[PDB]
Amino acid sequence: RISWVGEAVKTDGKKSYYKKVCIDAETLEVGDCVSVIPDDSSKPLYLARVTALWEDSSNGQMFHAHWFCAGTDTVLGATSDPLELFLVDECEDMQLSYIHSKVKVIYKAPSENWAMEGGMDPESLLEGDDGKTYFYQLWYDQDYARFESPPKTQPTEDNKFKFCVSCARLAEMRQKEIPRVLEQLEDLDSRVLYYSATKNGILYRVGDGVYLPPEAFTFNIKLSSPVKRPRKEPVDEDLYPEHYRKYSDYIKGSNLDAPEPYRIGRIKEIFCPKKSNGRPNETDIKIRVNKFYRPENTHKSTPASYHADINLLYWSDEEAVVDFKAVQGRCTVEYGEDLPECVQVYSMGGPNRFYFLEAYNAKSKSFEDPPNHARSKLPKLRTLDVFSGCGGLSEGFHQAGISDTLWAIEMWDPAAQAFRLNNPGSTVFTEDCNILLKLVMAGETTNSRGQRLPQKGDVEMLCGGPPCQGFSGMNRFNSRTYSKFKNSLVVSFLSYCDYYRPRFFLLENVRNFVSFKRSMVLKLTLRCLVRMGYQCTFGVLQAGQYGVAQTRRRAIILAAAPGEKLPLFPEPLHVFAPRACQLSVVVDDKKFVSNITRLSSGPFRTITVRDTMSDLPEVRNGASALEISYNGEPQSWFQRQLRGAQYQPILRDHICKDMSALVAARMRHIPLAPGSDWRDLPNIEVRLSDGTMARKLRYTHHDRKNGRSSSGALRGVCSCVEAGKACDPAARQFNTLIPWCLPHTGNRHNHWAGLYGRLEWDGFFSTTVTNPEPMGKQGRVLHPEQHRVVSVRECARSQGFPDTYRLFGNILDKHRQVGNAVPPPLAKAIGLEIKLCMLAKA
DNA sequence: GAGGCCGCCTGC
DNA sequence: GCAGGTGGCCTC
Ligand SMILES: CCc1c(C#N)c(S[C@@H](C(N)=O)c2ccccc2)nc(N2CCC(N)CC2)c1C#N
Ligand SMILES: [Zn+2]
Ligand SMILES: [Zn+2]
Repeated sequence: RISWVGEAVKTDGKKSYYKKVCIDAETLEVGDCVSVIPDDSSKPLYLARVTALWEDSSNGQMFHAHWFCAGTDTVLGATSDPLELFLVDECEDMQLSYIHSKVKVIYKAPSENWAMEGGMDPESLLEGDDGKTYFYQLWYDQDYARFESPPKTQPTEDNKFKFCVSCARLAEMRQKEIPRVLEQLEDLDSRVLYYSATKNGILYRVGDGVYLPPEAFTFNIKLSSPVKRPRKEPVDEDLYPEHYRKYSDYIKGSNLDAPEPYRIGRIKEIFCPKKSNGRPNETDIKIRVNKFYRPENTHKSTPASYHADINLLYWSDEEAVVDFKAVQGRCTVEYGEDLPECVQVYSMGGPNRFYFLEAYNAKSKSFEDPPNHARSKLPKLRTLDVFSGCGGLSEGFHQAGISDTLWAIEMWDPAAQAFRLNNPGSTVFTEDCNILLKLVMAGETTNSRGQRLPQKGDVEMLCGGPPCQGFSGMNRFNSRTYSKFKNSLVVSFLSYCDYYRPRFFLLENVRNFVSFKRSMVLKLTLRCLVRMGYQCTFGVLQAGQYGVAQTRRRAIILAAAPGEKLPLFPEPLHVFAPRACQLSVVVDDKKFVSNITRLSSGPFRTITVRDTMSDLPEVRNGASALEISYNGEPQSWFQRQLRGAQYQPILRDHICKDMSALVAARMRHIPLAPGSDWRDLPNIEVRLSDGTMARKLRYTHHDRKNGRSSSGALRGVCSCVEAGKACDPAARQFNTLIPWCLPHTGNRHNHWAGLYGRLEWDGFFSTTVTNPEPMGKQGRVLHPEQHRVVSVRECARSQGFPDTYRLFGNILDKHRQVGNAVPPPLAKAIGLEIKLCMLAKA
């Protein structure tokens, strides 16, 4: 019933291989695809390509199965084409008895004309199926949710009869995962030194720079012990009655829990211990490095980093021995005086670049010169930016050097004007993108303004952030919400992608884009891209990890045309508060992460509010002067970068809103200490600038949950503080310095922590929003010391805008332009990944 | 036009 | 229970 076809081609040990076999009516050669029934008959069939056939002398006839992955098993889930399979690196040997049948599985290769085949309607993108036999077009990575073009690994001349792409690639992966040694330098008594070694695909030579975790070594400088603030001192509970609502010690925006950045070492010796016979123990690779001092690591503590470049190091003669496995990555560390180009052109010329000028001696606590033994393009993509705003994303991409935004669609006119101001020679459309795409599809050349419409082939990269009004909830889709989504700007954007078929595609959105409607918006977006034939993936980035003093998690969908390389997500550059760095995403109770490997540390120190705005001159509440004096040079590396090279005699848009007299009193009665907000307000009468009065907040009801003051006073300001009693309108009080509504509903809003909250110089911004309001959602918008709301220029700094980036409109328009924008440092990191792909194209 | 006011859901 | 994430709507 099961019989071989011929004699054996190769017999090794207990196995004997054959090329063709016969099962009960059928003949199978290596290369055919088959089906296998799981032990659970309710689960669907498994499908695999046979890669080898043989017989084991103690178990019987065997074959090697390289499994396919059903589309429902990918992140696409139920939205997958019911007949679409995906190549995966999964395989196993299995008895031929498990084979159920032979199935036809076709490879649907994109045509040479793929770029012109777009134009299918949203319904055909969302729900259209292929309508043929089993087919695959893409390889799938399950831990990163990456759909990519199938690998082109070639078969051996000695291992062709039994070759398996999956086995070959898994062996490649393991062999690059294990660290090895290379050209052997010199034999010593106790160890043997090498000139080079390799780890995770990176080549480390003697003299290269290594990233190490902060635990890898310590410095000879005594890390002088700071003092955590003693227990919260008791305050006058009748003067600051709401202070009791600060029983949590957690400070929003604080960097007290932010990790330390990497240690930087220079490889002095790569070496292995010798076995007693003299041969090296090459499974135990050690390295000897010279400790580099960051400025903040010298006897001058943290303040030494306020002015220094973020990549400035101090050479030292201290040394350390660590395990090679501890190396977190390679980096360049150059002596500045020997550098061919200037220090700025160097630092801006590539990743992981550090330089040193002086040398640090901890024993002497002095800076001297380092010993002598310490010495030794391509065309931009034409880009269409949909829902551009003032152009933060386009600016970041331009800074990466990959894009010229030739076309932008922005319906809000002041943001369109700002994008024009910053991007002359780009065509900015203010029409509905649906109207534009329909005009293009109808054969139109120009819009009603005379502007030339982008045609197929003009658009080489497509990026944008589409709003998600109507379906931004978590509840499941119904008919109404699904219709609103099918007629949505997200789907319109995908239609743009399908029509123009650019080389690269980026959808940016709020973090929760990945969870909307039980992750259905995400799943349908990926489904559309796959239906177009794109390679694609998704992930969540934290903008603060790329060089801004702000927590801003954004969702990122990346797509790359067939023939391209699918970009990686950018590795974090700066350490950041870990609680602001939850980037994982759960889809159908499966956890996906990105390719990011820097989880606990990083190469650059975190950017603080001090780095962001310590150089801006003091202004009053309601500052309106559009052009003022900086009153001095930039102070931090970040300020030098954003102010730029050419000297700027004018500081622009350092204006603030003119909050009312009551709000101004409140603000100037918020303490300057970190973590201060409305709960530290005093309960006093105060006369306002308009001569009116602000009265005490009187406590009129017993909150049995929160109790009473140390003086015995009540803590409720309304009858609703009782069990089921409703709001007595007479209990509402007006023109109180302590706003009445915050104690009124604070028990169910985490005591409205952060409202009327000050920023911290050592800390970061909460998410920069379109209109900073101290009693709104994100109400931590007060200046660290000045009695005002954060300014437009300060918000721009928190978003990482260059100071020369022109805005447009009134102050609320400009706040909104800044708030809506993608932080250019984040956009630039993504763009550099895209550039990697552009450079590494076959 | 600007300020007071403040639900519902999720991950832990 | 705590922290985070989403602005909009009466009202004068
Ligand atoms: C934290 C303060 C707050 C916010 C905020 N940020 C909202 S955003 C909500 C809406 N406003 O529609 C919305 C939902 C979906 C999309 C866009 C906006 N909503 C709040 N609620 C007050 C009573 C209102 N009827 C609605 C619920 C509160 C509070 N407190
Ligand atoms: Zn295999
Ligand atoms: Zn009430």
